[PDB]
Amino acid sequence: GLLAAQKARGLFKDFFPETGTKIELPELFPQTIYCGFDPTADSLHVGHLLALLGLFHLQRAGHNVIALVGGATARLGDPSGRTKEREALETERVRANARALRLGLEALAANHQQLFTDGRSWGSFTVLDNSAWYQKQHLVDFLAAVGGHFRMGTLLSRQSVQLRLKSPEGMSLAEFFYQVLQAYDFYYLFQRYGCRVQLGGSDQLGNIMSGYEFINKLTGEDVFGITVPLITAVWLNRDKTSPFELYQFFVRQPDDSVERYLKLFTFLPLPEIDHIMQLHVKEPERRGPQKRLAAEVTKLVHGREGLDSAKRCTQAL
Amino acid sequence: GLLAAQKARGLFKDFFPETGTKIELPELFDRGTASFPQTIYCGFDPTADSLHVGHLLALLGLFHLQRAGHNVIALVGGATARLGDPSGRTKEREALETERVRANARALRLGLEALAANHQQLFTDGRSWGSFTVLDNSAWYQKQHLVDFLAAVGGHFRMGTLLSRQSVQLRLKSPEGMSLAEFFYQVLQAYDFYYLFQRYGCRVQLGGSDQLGNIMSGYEFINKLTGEDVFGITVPLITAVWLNRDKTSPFELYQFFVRQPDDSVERYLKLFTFLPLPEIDHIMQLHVKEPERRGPQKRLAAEVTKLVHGREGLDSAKRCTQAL
Ligand SMILES: Nc1ncnc2c1ncn2[C@@H]1O[C@H](COS(=O)(=O)NC(=O)[C@@H](N)Cc2ccc(O)cc2)[C@@H](O)[C@H]1O
Ligand SMILES: Nc1ncnc2c1ncn2[C@@H]1O[C@H](COS(=O)(=O)NC(=O)[C@@H](N)Cc2ccc(O)cc2)[C@@H](O)[C@H]1O
Repeated sequence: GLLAAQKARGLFKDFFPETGTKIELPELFPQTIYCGFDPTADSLHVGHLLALLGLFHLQRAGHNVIALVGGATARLGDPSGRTKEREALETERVRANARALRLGLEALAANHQQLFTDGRSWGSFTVLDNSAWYQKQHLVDFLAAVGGHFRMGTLLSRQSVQLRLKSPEGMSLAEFFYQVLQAYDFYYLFQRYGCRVQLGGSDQLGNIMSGYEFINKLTGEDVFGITVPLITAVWLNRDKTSPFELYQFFVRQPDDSVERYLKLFTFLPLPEIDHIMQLHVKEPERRGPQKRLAAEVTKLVHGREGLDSAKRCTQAL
Repeated sequence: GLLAAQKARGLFKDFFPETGTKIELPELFDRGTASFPQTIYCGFDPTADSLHVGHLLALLGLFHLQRAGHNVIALVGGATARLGDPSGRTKEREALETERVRANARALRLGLEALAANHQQLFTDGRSWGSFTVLDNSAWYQKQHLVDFLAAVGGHFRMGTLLSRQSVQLRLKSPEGMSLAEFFYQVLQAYDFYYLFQRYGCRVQLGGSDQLGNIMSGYEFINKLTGEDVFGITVPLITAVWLNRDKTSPFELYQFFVRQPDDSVERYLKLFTFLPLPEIDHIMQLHVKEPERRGPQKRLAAEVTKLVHGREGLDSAKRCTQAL
C-alpha cells in the first residue's frame, strides 16, 4: 500500500493522531494533502525536497496535493526547532521570495510530470499562497471568530514551541501566534478543498497537531498529519547551486548513506534499489548507487538539460 | 496637587510609575512645570447598551482630571467588547453578536456624551476645564489586518511579560483555563494606549483596580518601543443599576444610593460626588445626631442623580421619593 510503501522507504516517518480517533489514516488511504513552505529564502533547498517528494508520491497514487507558499506566515517566522529568534524580514523581501517559491514549486512539478511519468492517472498539483486569505483577514474579526477555539494551555505546551518559549530571553507574541496561523491554514484548506491531511518534516509536528486538534474542535471531523524525516546550503535554484554542484552533493554521498538516500529521494522501486546495492558490492569502483542517486535528483530539479550539463561537467573533469 | 487631592477622596487609589522617570506624574499634571495640559483616557467596553454605577467611578476620575484643566478621552471599546476582558474573573464570557456590539457601542457613545453634558452644565466650579472626547477603538482596528498587526508589533510584545499579569496567571490556573482571545485582549488594550499616545500625546490611562494588569501591558509596550514614559491611575472597585434611563429609572438610581448603609455612605459621598471633604465631614456629623433624617444618603442620591439624569431626573426622583 501507498502509506505502507512510503513508511517502508522511510519517507513517511510517522502518522498522527496516534489514536486516529473515529478512523485512522490507513482507512482513507481522492483525498487532498497539503504541505506548507515558508519563503524565508528565494529558493527551496534539498531538505524541502523531501517534503515535496512526499507530496509527489501521494499525487502519483491519485491524490490531489497542495503546495502552500507561506507568504503571510514567513513574515512572522516559524519558531519550531529554533533556539534563537529569527532576524526580522522585510515584508517586501518576503513577498519577493514568495513569488520565487511559487515559480520554484511549479517548475519542480513540471519536471516531475514530464520526466517521471509512469502511465498512472495522477491527481492534481496546486500551489497556493496563504497571503491570499490573510490579506482579507482583519485582526479582531479573526480573533472573534476563532480565538475562543484555542486553549492557551495547549498552545503553551506544544513541544515545538518550548525551545523559544523557555529560552532566557523569551519568545515574542508573533513567534507564539505562528502555530495559530498554520492551524488556521489547515482549517481553511479543509473547508475549501476537503483537505484532511497535512504533511511536513518532523519539526512541524506541533504546528500540524494544533491544526488537526483545531479542526476536530470546530467540527467533529477527523483530519491527519504525516511527517517526513529531517535529513542533516544545497539549493534548488540554479543561481545559487548549479546543476553540477547539486549533482556533486549527491554523487559524493558515503556508501553507508547512499541506500537510504535512494529510497528517500527517488521514485526507484525498492526491488531496483536492492539490485543497485547488490551490484555495488560487486563493483565498488563504479559508484553505481551514487551515480544513480545523483542522476535522479538532478533530473527532477533541473530537467534533462541540467542532468546533461551535470554529467558532462563531472566527466570532463 | 491633583493626585494628592483625589488620593485624599479615595478616588485615585494608585498611580504608577512612582519614580524612576524623567518627570513624575504630579509635575506632568502641574500647570507650571513641564508640559500642560496632559491627555488621559479610560476605556469602557460596550458589553451592554448602557453604563452602570461601577463605570461611573472611572468616568468621575476623568471628570476630576478634566476639571483641573486636562484633556480627557472616553474610549468605547467597540472592537475589544467583541472579545471580552478576562480581568478579575474565572468564567469565560459568552461573546455577543457583532451587530449587537456595534449597537451597544453607539448607545455608549451617547451615554458618555450625556454625562459629560450634565457635568459641564450642572457642576461648573469657575475653573477653566479641559476637553472631553469620545472615541471608539473600532475606528483603528477596522483598518488593521491580522498579519500586518502581528508583523508590526508582534515582535515587541514578549510572552514573558504578557504571561506574568496576575489577572492572566489567575485564568491560566483556574480549572476552566483560558482562550487565545482572552489572552490577546490585553494586547489590544496595550495597543490602544500606544495608539492614543502617538496620535494624541496621551500619556496617562485611567481604570478601575482590575485594569492594573492591562494598563501595565500598555506601559511596558510603549516604554519598550519608544523609551517614553507613560502612566496609569486606578480607582477603587465598588459593588446592576444602569445609567440609561429606560433600563433603570432616575428614581431607581436615586434609590440605590439613598438606601446605602451608614457604614458606607461617607465613602460613597467622597467617591461619587464633587462635595469638598470638609463638607462631607460636617454631613456625617449631623447624621450621627439625627440618624433618622438620612442626610448623607439623600445628599449622595441627589448629587449622583443630577449628574446622571440632570435636574429633571432629580426632580422626578424627588417627586417619587416624597410620594412614598
Ligand atoms: N532538512 C530537512 N529535512 C527534511 N525536511 C525538511 C528539512 N528542512 C525542511 N523540511 C520540511 O520542509 C518544510 C520546511 O520549510 S519551512 O519553510 O522551513 N516550513 C515551514 O516553515 C512551515 N511552517 C511552513 C507552513 C506550513 C503550513 C502552513 O499552513 C503554513 C506555513 C517543512 O515540512 C519541513 O519539515
Ligand atoms: N464596580 C466597579 N467599580 C469601580 N470601577 C469599575 C466597576 N466596574 C467597572 N469599573 C471600571 O470601569 C471600566 C470597566 O468597564 S469595562 O467596560 O468593564 N472596562 C473594560 O473592560 C476595559 N478593558 C475597557 C478598555 C480599556 C482600555 C482600552 O484601550 C480598551 C478597552 C474599567 O475602568 C473598570 O475598572
